Amino acid sequence: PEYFSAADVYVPDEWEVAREKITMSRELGQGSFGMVYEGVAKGVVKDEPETRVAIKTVNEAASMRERIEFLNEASVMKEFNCHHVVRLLGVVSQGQPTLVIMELMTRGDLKSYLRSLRPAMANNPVLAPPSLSKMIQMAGEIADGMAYLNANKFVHRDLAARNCMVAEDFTVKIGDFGMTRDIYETDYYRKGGKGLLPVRWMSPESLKDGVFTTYSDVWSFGVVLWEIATLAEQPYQGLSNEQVLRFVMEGGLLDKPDNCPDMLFELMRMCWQYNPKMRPSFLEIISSIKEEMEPGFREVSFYYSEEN
Repeated sequence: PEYFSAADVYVPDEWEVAREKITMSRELGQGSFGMVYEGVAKGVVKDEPETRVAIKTVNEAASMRERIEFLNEASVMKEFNCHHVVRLLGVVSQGQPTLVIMELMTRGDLKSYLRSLRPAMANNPVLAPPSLSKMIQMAGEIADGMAYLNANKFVHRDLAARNCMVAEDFTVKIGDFGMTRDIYETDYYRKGGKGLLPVRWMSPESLKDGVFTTYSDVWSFGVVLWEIATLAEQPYQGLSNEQVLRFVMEGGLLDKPDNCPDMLFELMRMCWQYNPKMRPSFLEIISSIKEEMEPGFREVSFYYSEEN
């Protein structure tokens, strides 16, 4: 809705947390709306006196409209309950700065995580790249979070490794808004001279017609798999953003990464079917690899839940 829309207001509800129950520990990095911190919050998790959390803030210099948009975005997550999607824990809409309390993902974003693995292997011959089993586990976790979102009628539009997060126990989850690292702004292009678009992750139809659907999210998922298999190299390395636009719309595809397991590349190719409807749904993707997932997946996934 644009012509007739919701008002720019935020009504405090059960998600409101008293600032007295929060403490700031240290800075994590600049987010889209403002500095993000790591901290502690009391009474946000059942049977847990205190919880380590991520705290997103809104720059004190932002307009009231921007503070409202911030809260608006957080509110969308109030209805989410998926192990593979970073969880909203609370909101502080009174006083300054405005804050959103989120589940802490101690290992950061997946792109940064993947890139940090290369130098470690280069320094110790004992280490080897992530096994097929580990890559499949990540694939299923990401696919599960996306299947959950799609089931609730939501599309991502910017699915990429930089927007997936890694937990303390290495579980990968779909990240929350305004967390993309500043250094990855280079992953976006002013297509046609308009807004910033993640062209190297976009489907042919998104590039050509400007439409995004669950089908296009699946296309991006394919690119995320490619990122996992390449330890986050830049897709279409030898092409400028403009060249990528043409290459992909004309049916071009990313090359199979070196040493990439056959089954992983085959999944990529299915995610990159030119015709959107020919791509598998996230549920179909999971069904094709569920036998290779960790036993614990059956217990925490949306896939095996009663909601599916």
